[PDB]
Amino acid sequence: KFLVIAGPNAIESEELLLKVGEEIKRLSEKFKEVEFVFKSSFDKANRSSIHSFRGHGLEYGVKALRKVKEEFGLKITTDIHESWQAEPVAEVADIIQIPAFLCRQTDLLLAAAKTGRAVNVKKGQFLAPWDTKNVVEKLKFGGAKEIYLTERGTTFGYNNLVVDFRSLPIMKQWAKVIYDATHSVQLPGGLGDKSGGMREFIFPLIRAAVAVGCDGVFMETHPEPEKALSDAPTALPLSQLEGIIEAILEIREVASKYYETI
Amino acid sequence: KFLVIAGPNAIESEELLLKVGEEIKRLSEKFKEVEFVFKSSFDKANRSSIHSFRGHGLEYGVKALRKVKEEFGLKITTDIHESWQAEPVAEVADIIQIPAFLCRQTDLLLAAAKTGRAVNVKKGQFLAPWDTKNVVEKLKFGGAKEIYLTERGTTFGYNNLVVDFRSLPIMKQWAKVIYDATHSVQLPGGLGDKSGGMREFIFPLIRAAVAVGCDGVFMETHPEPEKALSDAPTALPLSQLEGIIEAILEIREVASKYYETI
Amino acid sequence: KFLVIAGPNAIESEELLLKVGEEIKRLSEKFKEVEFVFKSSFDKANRSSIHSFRGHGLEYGVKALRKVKEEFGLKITTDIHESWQAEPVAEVADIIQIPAFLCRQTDLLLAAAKTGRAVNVKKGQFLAPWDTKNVVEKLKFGGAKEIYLTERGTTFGYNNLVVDFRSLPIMKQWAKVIYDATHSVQLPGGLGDKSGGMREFIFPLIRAAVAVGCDGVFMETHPEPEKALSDAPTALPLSQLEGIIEAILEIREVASKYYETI
Amino acid sequence: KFLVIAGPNAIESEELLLKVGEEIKRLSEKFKEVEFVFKSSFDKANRSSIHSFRGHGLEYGVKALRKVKEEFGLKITTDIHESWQAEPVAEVADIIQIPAFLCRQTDLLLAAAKTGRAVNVKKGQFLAPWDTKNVVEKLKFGGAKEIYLTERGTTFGYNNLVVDFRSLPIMKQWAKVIYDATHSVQLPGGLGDKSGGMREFIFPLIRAAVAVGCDGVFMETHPEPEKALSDAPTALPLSQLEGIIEAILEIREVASKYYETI
Ligand SMILES: O=C(O)[C@@](O)(C[C@@H](O)[C@@H](O)[C@H](O)[C@H](O)COP(=O)(O)O)OP(=O)(O)O
Ligand SMILES: O=P(O)(O)OC[C@@H](O)[C@@H](O)[C@H](O)CO
Ligand SMILES: O=P(O)(O)OC[C@@H](O)[C@@H](O)[C@H](O)CO
Ligand SMILES: O=P(O)(O)OC[C@@H](O)[C@@H](O)[C@H](O)CO
Repeated sequence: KFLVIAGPNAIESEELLLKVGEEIKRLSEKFKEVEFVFKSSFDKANRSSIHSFRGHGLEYGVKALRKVKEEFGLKITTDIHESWQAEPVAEVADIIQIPAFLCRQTDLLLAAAKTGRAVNVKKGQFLAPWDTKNVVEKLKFGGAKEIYLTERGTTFGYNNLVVDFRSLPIMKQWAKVIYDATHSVQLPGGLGDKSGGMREFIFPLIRAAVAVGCDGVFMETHPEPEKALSDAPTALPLSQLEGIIEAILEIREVASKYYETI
Repeated sequence: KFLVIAGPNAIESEELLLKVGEEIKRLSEKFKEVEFVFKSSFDKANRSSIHSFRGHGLEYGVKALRKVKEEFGLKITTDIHESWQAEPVAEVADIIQIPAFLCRQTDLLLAAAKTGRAVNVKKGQFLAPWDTKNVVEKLKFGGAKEIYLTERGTTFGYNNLVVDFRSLPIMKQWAKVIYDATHSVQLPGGLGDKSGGMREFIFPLIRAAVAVGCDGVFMETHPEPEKALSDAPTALPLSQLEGIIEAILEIREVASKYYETI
Repeated sequence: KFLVIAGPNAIESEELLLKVGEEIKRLSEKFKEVEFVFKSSFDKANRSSIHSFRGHGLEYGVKALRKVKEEFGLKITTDIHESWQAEPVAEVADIIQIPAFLCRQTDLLLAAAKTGRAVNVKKGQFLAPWDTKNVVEKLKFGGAKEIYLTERGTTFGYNNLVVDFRSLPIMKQWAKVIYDATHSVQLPGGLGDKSGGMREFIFPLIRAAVAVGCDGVFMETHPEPEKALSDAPTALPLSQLEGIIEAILEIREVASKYYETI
Repeated sequence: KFLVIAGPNAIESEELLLKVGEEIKRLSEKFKEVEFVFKSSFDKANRSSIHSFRGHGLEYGVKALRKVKEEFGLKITTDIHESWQAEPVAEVADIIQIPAFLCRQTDLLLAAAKTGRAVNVKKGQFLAPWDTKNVVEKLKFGGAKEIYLTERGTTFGYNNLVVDFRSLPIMKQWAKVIYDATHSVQLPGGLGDKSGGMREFIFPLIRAAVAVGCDGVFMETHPEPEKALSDAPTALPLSQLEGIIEAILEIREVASKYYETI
């Protein structure tokens, strides 16, 4: 079944996680043919500015995520930034996410693989799609069995990203492919001491992704997007999720017959 | 009414245009909800090598096209390279095509617009999406009424092009958008003396194109791509043209329920 | 000896040409080691906006250029846009310049080559260094003996150019290399319907160019750049030309010892 | 006092370090106007392949570097990859280097600044020159007093980097600037499961850098480049360093007066 990874970008509070988890649960009940994974970062370790919001700590985060998992029965995913975080995070995370800037850090990859959990690596903005085969090679060597590669855009000049959709079938040769719909339209460090984003392109590019063919979509959401303490320019209003999920499934159903084999 | 512009890249010979034109004709009969337009250049005025096939002259070109037109009742389109070719080409071409490298040449556009025919400007590999606004403004000034903007990729490093699908909804603000499925996967000077390409990506990107939303697609075809006198690595096998058309109509029927409003 | 092509971007008035032509003449006598050449276009054939200055016609153009050539004795150079402007323009211009966007237009090259003059091709923003080889091959085929290739930046994302200095030592393998100091720092379409730029980086990159090794510098100047009718943001005040020219000679003096031998 | 940071890329053995160190020591004696810093990584933590050489461990590396410092009295610099490494490395390192892919990891920058040692951040291949201001701001927040920013190229298409020399003047506004002559000509993932490089452009671009104006140069060397355990296609022959350093000082002497005031 198609994978939908969604949640608020950062764990601003567990009240937030619960409110968003409530909607994700409703969506999981409505879309039985979709595997929903709740995502939220316990820490924003790569913010452009030392003044920006980071989070409330790994432990608080794991606790908030566990609360969502137990209250709504949803699978969880969160990212790690240094090797020691793999083990404590694997306690609650079904899927351990590896940040794009850190996609080549061997030890971080081996540490995630060692937990036995699934691993999803965001493709670096500096990495060519063919260069991802080696990334999968490290994770396999380390013992990983469920492996994902996420498309989140490529460096195109300064403060801008372009999505080379050719990367979807190329990467599918070595792993399941996830399309990060929110960060692919993000304009890196575009707002001075923060990054920007163009929400108007989120939906059309998602349509493109499922038309080309991928195994899932990653999309951040928030009850009040403009108020998000991280990635404000990109979060999708909670109410828009249902409509976009519906479109995804409908487009996939008519295009899947044309997806290239192997 | 979806627009499909197809045909052999260059006017290699009468037999070529006729063999393709009849296949195009047959398709125009089966897919009545589509508006077909026959394409073919009478001269490749910008090859890499001085030893590469260019054409059999403008006279032999306008003549060969008139044959396909009067024999199959198909609309016609071909590209002009210098101001003077505007009037003489317009005698057969319903749509005058402006080369990618020339999208900024004021007079060429001005001349094509005066002929009263439809103008289709290919976006330059060096042009940003929002910069097409000035291109449309010129053509209107010159009296053009039916204006098209064609997406054919953007310079991404050396000998490579990427398709920034954000350009479709951006250029649609001031003109109808066509997606060039063949040149968008072309590798500029990829072979030193001649350009290269990756046919394996033509179809997947066409699918993204229509899922995103465009008014039509541009496809170059040939009975045996391998033997094409130019763009051989990008030409689509004439026998695959039907399956592709049917695929996009199916995808378009479903995706159109979601195209944003401009 | 070292080549320095300077002058107003556009022939705004022979008054301007002569005024600048005055200062150039002066520097031409002070730097007997340098080979000066007056440059100016009679028509900006590729402006972004239909409402932007273009010039006063090829007639008034070739006219003013002669007035400067006969009164100051300086060589002249100007750019052609269509094949029919070669023969006529080749009357006053010592070196025929081929615009960047038109660097692959075969007939335009062959046209400038037949006139017997020297041809200076602006390297396309979409062209790789090694691909200029064929550009020269066309000129040699057309009868050109004195061929130049001018580095003027490469497409780096949208509305931005980057100078890949590796190009100097690569293109030098088959033609004399000139570095365009003014347009290498321009921002294409940076002002909406007008191009922008930042003159703050012109001198620094000039030093880089001579340090790396090139045969000449191309830099447009103007009495009051702020009032220029074209490429205003990239015009060097007239009073700074002397200093920059002195700097170039000193750096070339010390660095030439290391230029890689071809 | 121009900074020349040089040494073998990785600590292949304590023996290789003393061999290169003996030479760095010789150069520090011949060029007393230059400040030399010996560099070598105790771990290549971001190799493309799980099969490539990484190193002999932090303990062994710190011991190897301390032997060089003690025996030759040279300053030492090496890079770190996780926060816990800062302190032990600070025991020997005069300058703590931050890898390019990790230039935005807040905790690693803070760990390095907290040691009280100088910090040199390699500018990420995805970072715009102006984005480095926040980098410096994080370092000052962490307590760093001596800060460096190193230019090592920018992502240009796939498997290729380009040096935007406009970054030198830009970054100089916030910190001292170093030009990495070795990695700026590196070709990311170019060799499949390894990276390639164009050594032929190393010297040319170093000349450019000093011509433009920087505070120092970074150059990796090796007695037998072909046999280096990492970045082999970019290591300079140990015997060629002297000639290059001499050229640097010569070009810097003349160019220095033209350096614009920040
Ligand atoms: O030497 C030249 O005149 C010129 O640099 C051409 C240049 O003058 C024009 O391209 C000019 O920069 C352009 O027309 C400005 O466009 P606006 O966006 O309307 O400002 O030669 P190129 O072919 O390298 O661009
Ligand atoms: O501090 P800024 O520039 O907004 O950086 C945003 C990133 O932290 C953010 O995109 C993160 O990578 C994803 O959640
Ligand atoms: O000479 P090559 O590099 O093959 O390209 C020739 C061009 O005329 C051709 O690509 C044209 O632009 C498209 O049909
Ligand atoms: O050959 P590969 O494994 O790609 O290594 C690339 C290097 O740039 C990387 O290991 C590191 O930056 C070395 O200095």
